[PDB]
Amino acid sequence: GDLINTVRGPIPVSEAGFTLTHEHICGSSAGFLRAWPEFFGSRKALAEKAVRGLRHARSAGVQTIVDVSTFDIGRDVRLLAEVSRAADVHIVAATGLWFDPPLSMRMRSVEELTQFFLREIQHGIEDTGIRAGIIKVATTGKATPFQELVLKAAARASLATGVPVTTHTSASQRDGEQQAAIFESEGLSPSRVCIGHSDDTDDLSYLTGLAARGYLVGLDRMPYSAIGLEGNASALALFGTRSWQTRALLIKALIDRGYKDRILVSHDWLFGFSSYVTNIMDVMDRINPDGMAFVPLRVIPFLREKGVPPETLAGVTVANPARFLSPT
Ligand SMILES: [Co+2]
Ligand SMILES: [Co+2]
Ligand SMILES: [F-]
Repeated sequence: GDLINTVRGPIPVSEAGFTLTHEHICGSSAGFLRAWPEFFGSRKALAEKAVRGLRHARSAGVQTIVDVSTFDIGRDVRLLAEVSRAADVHIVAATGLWFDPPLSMRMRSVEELTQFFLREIQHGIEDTGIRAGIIKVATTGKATPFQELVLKAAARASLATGVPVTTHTSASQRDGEQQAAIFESEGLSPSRVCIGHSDDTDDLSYLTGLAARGYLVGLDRMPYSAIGLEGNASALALFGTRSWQTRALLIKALIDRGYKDRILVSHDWLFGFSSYVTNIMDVMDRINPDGMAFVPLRVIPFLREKGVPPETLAGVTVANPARFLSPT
């Protein structure tokens, strides 16, 4: 009877089922959806699009997503609850800080940040009573001084609550190694940590080094590719030039090296996106019309056809998220 908190309340761990561990309803900024909803057409249009997309994922077998939007990604837990209910897909919300914190966060101490993360896990987000079930943190290269405090505060909040920590990295810069060192300096167990965007690199020395230490490896950008769009500089910079099959081969590469229990798979998809160039959501929807159904529709069959046993795929998509999310 282990439980996880969702935007609709507590659920049994065993009901999470097929879980995408790094997703977003909307990638935005604090206050932005409230102040400028017309950027997304309207709030109603954004919610309707998210409901359609989540229903499509559900039809393809997805039962839960972890929306890793923090305060500074503009997380709107009321929107999450509305779309979760309408689409019948569980959504786990996040606390933490990504790489766009405002001054009122950047000026805070490790102790103050710990209190904020604990508020969102133990009390509730804003005035809603909805509790976060994961802590999201970020570096983009070597940690800034402030990011070091964020990572330490995340470790402290995790140790106090059992909730896991998940990260954004610049994978080509091997950020996960420094992240791990900071977390371990606070006594955090690697089994509570997912080093994300790890499919942005093919450096298996880096990835197996983390997996060997007990970290979860987040292969979470499966549909990201600018192949065919190389003349679009903004798409090229965000999506890269590696195909989805190349990204998916990393799942098999880690399985083949003994690390099936250390893999989490996701898309890093969204239904609105205001923190990048205007039009980016349209580019993305053309790349991947299947949205959050892409992993079950394309990635899982690709792996099965390469010989990965169904039981292993179920372990990656069901058992690993359940172990990760269960407070421990
Ligand atoms: Co990220
Ligand atoms: Co993300
Ligand atoms: F992301």
